[PDB]
Amino acid sequence: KWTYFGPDGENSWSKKYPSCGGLLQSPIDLHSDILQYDASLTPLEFQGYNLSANKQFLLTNNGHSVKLNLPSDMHIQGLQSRYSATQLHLHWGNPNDPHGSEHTVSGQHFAAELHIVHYNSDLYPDASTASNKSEGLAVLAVLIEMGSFNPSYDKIFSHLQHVKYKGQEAFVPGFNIEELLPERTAEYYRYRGSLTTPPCNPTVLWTVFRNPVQISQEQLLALETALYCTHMDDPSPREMINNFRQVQKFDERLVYTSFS
Amino acid sequence: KWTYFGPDGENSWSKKYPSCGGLLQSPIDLHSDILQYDASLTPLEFQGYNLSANKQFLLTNNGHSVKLNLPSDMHIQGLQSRYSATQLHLHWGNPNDPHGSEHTVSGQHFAAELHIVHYNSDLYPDASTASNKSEGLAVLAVLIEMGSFNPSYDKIFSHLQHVKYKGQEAFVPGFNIEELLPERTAEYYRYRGSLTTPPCNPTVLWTVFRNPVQISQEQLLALETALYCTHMDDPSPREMINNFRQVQKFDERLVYTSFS
Ligand SMILES: COC(=O)CCCNC(=O)c1cc(S(N)(=O)=O)c(Cl)cc1SC1CCCCC1
Ligand SMILES: COC(=O)CCCNC(=O)c1cc(S(N)(=O)=O)c(Cl)cc1SC1CCCCC1
Ligand SMILES: [Zn+2]
Ligand SMILES: [Zn+2]
Repeated sequence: KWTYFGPDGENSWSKKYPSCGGLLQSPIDLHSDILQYDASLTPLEFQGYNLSANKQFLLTNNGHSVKLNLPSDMHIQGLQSRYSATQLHLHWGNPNDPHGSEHTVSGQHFAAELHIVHYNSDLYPDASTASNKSEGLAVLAVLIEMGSFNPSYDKIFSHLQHVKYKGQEAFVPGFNIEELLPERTAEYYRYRGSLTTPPCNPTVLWTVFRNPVQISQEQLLALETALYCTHMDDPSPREMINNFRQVQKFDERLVYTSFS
Repeated sequence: KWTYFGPDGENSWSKKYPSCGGLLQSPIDLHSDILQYDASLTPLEFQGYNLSANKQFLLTNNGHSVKLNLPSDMHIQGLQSRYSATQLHLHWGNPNDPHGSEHTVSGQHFAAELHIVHYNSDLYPDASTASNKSEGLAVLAVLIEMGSFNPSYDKIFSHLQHVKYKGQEAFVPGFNIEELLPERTAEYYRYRGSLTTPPCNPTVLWTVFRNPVQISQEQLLALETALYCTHMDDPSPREMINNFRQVQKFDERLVYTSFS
């Protein structure tokens, strides 16, 4: 149906998913010429992010990414509407070219990128209904670079063995999702954009934190090598690598920054 | 019909031009992880590039770029077949964002890009026939940065006001096309890719010179303000700006370098 490689790749998404060729597409290059300081961009509060260690949360390989389901009582405070969590997932490159972030900064890819997807729960009953509606979604984006081992990211990565193939599922004990966020979360880029995957609805309020997090070389290699896009019994297995969209044109538009 | 902006822009080309969603697409980002030095990449020789100043060559606005028709006596010596010139054209950005090269280097756009299109004249009777055939085309790409006034590029730019609208044609006296090339032409990037416009046939042997040339801010502003994608009488005129494709996924390709 859709892929990041070959005939069903990103240049063909618009055939079945017309919004992928429409307005307000993400991701984009965040570069000095288009940044504008906005003193109105106050710090977000992360509420209910400390997930009950007594709850288990579904981890899925959906053939596009690895996705952790999140509970709706987890939310962002600070925007006009409350935005409630639905899921998080990641984007990455491959061991030969370990630069698979979606957003770039001054033309540079980061190793990987985490998305924590939220929906406008003040206006909409669920993320599906919100996804194609005004003010529907808000995503927190964390840029990931290689560095020190990260025990918080290992709370997800330690389970990748159990979701190797498309359709496979595992359970993750609740942990503090705020541990996945970088230093100085008050420092971020903000713009109106889209889902970076089909159906590419232009309904996302993007918050890209200024500061990256670090995971070890072994953690990054595990993420790049652990998963397949294909079902376990597929006779032509496809490694899940390079699951990021190319940057989109962004002309006559600003990205607002919470930092000078 | 196709454009670089809005509904008929590059994310939609594959709807009408299936190769635009196929493999081996251009342009690409030239970055260290995908470069490989290849000592077999010997210097190209540019034969019959010194066009007589007493002859004249047809400049055309084709609604996508400004193109100069070249004589088939003009050719590249050094490849495994003779490649004869057919045309040169450019890609550029806009007055407020003069960063419209197609290829990028470590994620940075240059101001503009020159393409000198050649076809395999050993095998094919013309460029159109060569264009959908194995080994059919060879393009020389020159990266253009904002710098000093360039008298050689001005031999083209001085005629822009005669080809303002789609379908307009003007004659340019011959000059030495080698003057459009940079210093140290022996140093280049080489890879297999495609037309960067529809129909995006994956039939181009790319040579991108390592070193950029300079043209002035005033030359870029002329190029960025002179031309229209539309006919002179079109009631919905469209400025010919930002006529570059976004960089493409590598699809496991390497880029070979003639320089270590
Ligand atoms: C058939 O496959 C799909 O439509 C979506 C699959 C993968 N996409 C997501 O998981 C996804 C990604 C983003 S991103 N990369 O922009 O942060 C976002 Cl914002 C949302 C979703 S899932 C969303 C899709 C529409 C219905 C609600 C759930
Ligand atoms: C839908 O087709 C067109 O009208 C093409 C118009 C613009 N494209 C080109 O002129 C063109 C561009 C490149 S690039 N930007 O990759 O260097 C190349 Cl390699 C070839 C062509 S035109 C093609 C036409 C067939 C004979 C000559 C080559
Ligand atoms: Zn995402
Ligand atoms: Zn071109």
